Amino acid sequence: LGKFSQTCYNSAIQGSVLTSTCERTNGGYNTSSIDLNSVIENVDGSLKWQPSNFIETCRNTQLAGSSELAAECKTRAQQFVSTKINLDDHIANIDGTLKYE
Repeated sequence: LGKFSQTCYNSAIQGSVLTSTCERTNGGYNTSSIDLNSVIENVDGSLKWQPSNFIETCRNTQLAGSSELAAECKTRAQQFVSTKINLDDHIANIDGTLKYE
């Protein structure tokens, strides 16, 4: 499931939009963008795979490592702490286009 990093490169993240170049099934490269906001939520300090507009309570979203997304999110105590989530869990590349599964 996911692992789009196996056939995509030059991946970049801006705000909540994931943008990357992925290989097409019949050869060639395709470039597309998708909003991770509809699938990531903040649970008492940690980002989880569930919709809730996490960026509304999180800031400084950036690309960490090859497939890890690191950001800072508010805990129930109103303090920003370090949080991370594995994009490889559900973000996959289908025919050169990114699609959550």
